[PDB]
Formats: sequence, structure tokens, C-alpha cells
Amino acid sequence: PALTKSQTDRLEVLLNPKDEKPFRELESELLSRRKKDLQQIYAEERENYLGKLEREITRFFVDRGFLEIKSPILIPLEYIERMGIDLSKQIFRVDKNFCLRPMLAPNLYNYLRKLDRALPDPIKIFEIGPCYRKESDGKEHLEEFTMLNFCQMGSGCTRENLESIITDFLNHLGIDFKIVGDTLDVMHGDLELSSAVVGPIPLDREWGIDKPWIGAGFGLERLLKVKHDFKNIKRAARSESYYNGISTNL
Amino acid sequence: PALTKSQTDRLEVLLNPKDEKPFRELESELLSRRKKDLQQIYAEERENYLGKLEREITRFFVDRGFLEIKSPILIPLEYIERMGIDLSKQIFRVDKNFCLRPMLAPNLYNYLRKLDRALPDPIKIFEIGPCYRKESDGKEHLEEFTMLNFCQMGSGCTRENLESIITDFLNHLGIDFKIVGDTLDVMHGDLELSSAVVGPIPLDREWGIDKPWIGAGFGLERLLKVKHDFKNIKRAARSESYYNGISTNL
Ligand SMILES: Nc1ncnc2c1ncn2[C@@H]1O[C@H](COP(=O)(O)OP(=O)(O)OP(=O)(O)O)[C@@H](O)[C@H]1O
Ligand SMILES: Nc1ncnc2c1ncn2[C@@H]1O[C@H](COP(=O)(O)OP(=O)(O)OP(=O)(O)O)[C@@H](O)[C@H]1O
Ligand SMILES: N[C@H](CCCCNC(=O)OC1CCCC1)C(=O)O
Ligand SMILES: N[C@H](CCCCNC(=O)OC1CCCC1)C(=O)O
Ligand SMILES: [Mg+2]
Ligand SMILES: [Mg+2]
Ligand SMILES: [Mg+2]
Ligand SMILES: [Mg+2]
Repeated sequence: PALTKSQTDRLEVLLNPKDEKPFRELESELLSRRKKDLQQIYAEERENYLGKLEREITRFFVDRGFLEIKSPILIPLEYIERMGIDLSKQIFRVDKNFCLRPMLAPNLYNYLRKLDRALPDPIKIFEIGPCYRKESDGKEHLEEFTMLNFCQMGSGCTRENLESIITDFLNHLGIDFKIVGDTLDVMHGDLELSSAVVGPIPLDREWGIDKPWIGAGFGLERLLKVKHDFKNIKRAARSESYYNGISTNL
Repeated sequence: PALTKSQTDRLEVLLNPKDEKPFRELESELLSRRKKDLQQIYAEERENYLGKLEREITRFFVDRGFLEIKSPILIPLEYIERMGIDLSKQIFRVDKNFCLRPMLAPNLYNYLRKLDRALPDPIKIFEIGPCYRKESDGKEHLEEFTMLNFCQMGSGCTRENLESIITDFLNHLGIDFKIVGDTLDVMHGDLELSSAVVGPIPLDREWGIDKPWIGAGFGLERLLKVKHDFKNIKRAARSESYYNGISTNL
């Protein structure tokens, strides 16, 4: 009569946040619901949450005067050392000289330096894309995730302006937050949505940067987790197991 | 007086397709032009070609009834073997059990199988994203590229329908092509834009697929190369060296 832990685990896979003994009937009910959810997505919008969020965020920053960057995901291992990373044990190495980027900063540093030769002050850029870190199991971490990093360099690089961009950005997405403060974290309850920095910092010199700057990095899967009230960030990930938070194991 | 080969190489970095002794003046002219090009992008649209193309392609397929997939880039090595790949020497391995995906097929096979339990016939899906292959130097190949793979499974999986989708798709993008024919290549002159397949094929059984299907895979950087008349596909890649085909080394 009482559901086993394994049965409960199975039902929880099929349970969605907005949902409101014997196991087989409960399972059948949830299977029907989830099939109908996929059918509705297929019939109507057909957009993947992670893709759609990237597009929405892209529009926000492009509209605010930030240049869209698409830089390599596979980066030189040298960039890790040059980032002052002696995270060191979290790097996915590829061949002898490369790794999967654990963050967007090194390529954006290079872009800021290069673009400063061409673009008027201030320089405003952003990137959204895959980042990789070896992580311990956890409901808030993925080994394959998607970062947004925006930054501004030159005039107007104040904490006030950084907080303003963050605030406008999250109010646009409709995500509740608190900024907890040079360095700031953007929190949703106890979940970190972003780390933000008001530069300059001593690392800049290694990258040929000698101007003020502000920037922040956000995990898109974390944003989705909060927005859609997913219990586990796995529902928001690139996945074969979940589609828009709906189990594909039906 | 005569430009050296190295000087010509430098000028060719700065030359754009639409452009129409002494070296320093030629260099200065091209530098000014390319800075102005970046300034215009920054002032006006601010979109990255590779990002924008992905968005345009996404809209095309979503509008045509195809479900947008975002699946893992880091995939089990087992998937390679299960794809009948004994390309074998082109795989970027990561740790003991994983690799960077060289193609979108294995994850899409899994999606087709899973979605067949939920969605009405025919099942139409697509993915756009990073793929990785170790390649010899060449003007048409990147080690890090972006694939579009669409497919349909069930009813209507005919060569005629596959050719129709391809034709509508490339006429939409404004890319000239010829389809050269079960299996088809979509050519732009001697450059392969896509390989396409009319299933079923014997590989399907390994992935739990036993329905007719059609599908095709396109390289986005190749599409950009053709569309923008880039001499080298490096101008279309995720890069720190080129932005929308414009040298960042100014
Ligand atoms: N493994 C991960 N999975 C999902 N999102 C991540 C992961 N690592 C970082 N992020 C996201 O990227 C943002 C910026 O990266 P940062 O390096 O500041 O993370 P972090 O300080 O290591 O986070 P945490 O303390 O939660 O590990 C984080 O605020 C988070 O939103
Ligand atoms: N290394 C690469 N760089 C850029 N695009 C690629 C690369 N490999 C494949 N593609 C693109 O992906 C498409 C489908 O992949 P497929 O495995 O059929 O390529 P392929 O037959 O190996 O191509 P090629 O003969 O040019 O190496 C190709 O038609 C091409 O547009
Ligand atoms: N790099 C991640 C995310 C931090 C985002 C804030 N930093 C930031 O925007 O750096 C700018 C990007 C290129 C150099 C300046 C971290 O280590 O927390
Ligand atoms: N996989 C690449 C691209 C081929 C694209 C055509 N194949 C295709 O769409 O396969 C479908 C995708 C999942 C299984 C059926 C190749 O090896 O050529
Ligand atoms: Mg961390
Ligand atoms: Mg942090
Ligand atoms: Mg090849
Ligand atoms: Mg081919």
C-alpha cells in the first residue's frame, strides 16, 4: 500500500512544480500529464527553454548597447594559469594544450583589449555559452552549464551602474533577487545567481587591460531553475532526460 | 617597393570580401576601414553572425513544426561506438568515459526514441550547436564548429520531402546550392554544405528506432562562409581573431 522510496523517486521524476497510492495509477496519471505537456509544446511554441532564454538575454543586452560575442569553448590551458587559477582541480583538460573553458572571462579579456583599439569608450560586450567544471553532486551545479558574462570597460564603470544593469536585467526576466556586497553576489534566497565585480583588479595587467570595468556572470540553468521552480538544476540542463523540465523517460 | 609575402599576408587579414605599395599606407587604409566596420556594428546591430544565424535557423525550423533540442555537448564515448564509428581518430576524448560530440546524431536518436512515446506522428526535431573533430589544416574545416541537424520520423519521410525542406531552407537563407544524389549531399560549388539521409538504415536498430526517417546536417560556419564570401572558414568561426569576419587584430 505505502509507496516505496524507489516508487516515490519514479513519481518525482514525473512530477512538475505546478502539479497539485496505488503506484501504478499515480504513475499512469503523471505519464498522461507529461505526455500532454510535451504534446502542447510540440503543437504550439516548440522552443527549448535554454535556447529561448539565451535569445531573450541576447536581445536584452544587444538592446542595451552590448556587443554579442561568440568565442571558442575549447581554450588554451595557458588561459587558466593566466587567470591566476593555481577551480584548478575542476578543469576538463583536452589533449595536451587545451581545456573546456570553465568561465568566459579569459576570452572576454582578450576581446576587451582588442576592441579598445577600434570602439569608442565605453566598450560593452557580452557572451552567452557553454562552460565546463568538474563538480561534486549537487542540486545547484552542473558539469556542463551555460554562462552569461557581460562587461563594460572605460567610462561609467561604477558599482551603481553595475547594480542598475543587474536590477534591470533580473526585473526584465522576472527573477527575484538580492545583491549582497568591489565584489557582489546576486542571490535568490541561498542560491547564487551571479558573481559580479567592479574593477580594476590586479589580474587585468596580465591581459593587457588598464581601464576601469564592471562585469557579472550568471548561470542560465540557475536562472531557469528559479524561474520555473525546478527542485533540481538537472531539469534546466542540456539533457537527454528532461525537455523543458519534463521527463523524457515516459 | 614590391610587397613581401608576409606583408601581403598581413593585408589579407585586414581585407574584406567587399573591398575593392607602400605597405604602411595600405595597412593604415585597411586598419581604418576595419575599425569603421566594427564601429558600425557596435553602433547599430551588435549581433554576432554565428549567434544570429543560429537564431534565424531556429526560427525557420520552429515555424516549420520542428521541436528545438538542446542536448549535451559532452557525450559518453559509448555513443561513438554505437554510431558504428570504428572519424574514429578525429574524436576529442575527455576523461575516461566522455568525448566532445563530433555530430548531433546520437543525442537526436535518443530524442526520437523517447519522443515517440509522447508525440504524434510525424516527429520533427532539430538541434543547433557545437561539434568537435580533430581536422587537418584546411580552409573548409574547423576543429570547433556548429552543426544544424534536423530530422523527421514517421509519415512523410520521403526523399522528395527531404529535398523540399533543404530547398526551402537554403532559399530562405539565400544560399545557392545543388543537391547531388537514400543519401544526398548539398553542395555549393565543390564545398559540402550538408550530408542528408533518407532512412531507415541498419544503424537505427542500435538506437531503438524502427520507423522511416529523413534528416540532414549542415555546418553553420560553412553557411556563413558562403553567404559572406569568406576565403577561409576561420572568419566564420568562434574566434578571438575575427568578429563577423573582421580582424580583431587592429
Ligand atoms: N557548476 C555550475 N553549474 C551551474 N551554474 C554554475 C556552475 N558554476 C558556476 N555557475 C554559474 O556561473 C556564475 C558565475 O560563476 P562563478 O565562478 O562566480 O561561480 P561559483 O562562485 O563557482 O558558484 P558556486 O559557489 O555556486 O560554485 C555563478 O553565479 C552561477 O550562476
Ligand atoms: N570540421 C568541420 N568544420 C566545419 N564544418 C563541418 C566540419 N565537419 C563537418 N562539418 C559540417 O557538418 C556537415 C555534416 O557533417 P558530416 O559528418 O556529413 O561532414 P563530412 O562528411 O565529414 O564533411 P567533409 O567531407 O567536408 O569533412 C558537413 O556537410 C559540414 O557542413
Ligand atoms: N569569471 C567568473 C564570473 C565573474 C563575472 C565578473 N567578471 C567579469 O565580468 O570579468 C570581466 C570579463 C572579462 C574581464 C572583465 C568568476 O570567476 O566569478
Ligand atoms: N551525422 C552527420 C550528419 C548527417 C545528417 C543526416 N542524418 C540524420 O539526420 O540522422 C538523424 C538524426 C538522428 C538519427 C536520424 C553525418 O555523419 O553525416
Ligand atoms: Mg563553484
Ligand atoms: Mg561566484
Ligand atoms: Mg569530415
Ligand atoms: Mg558528409
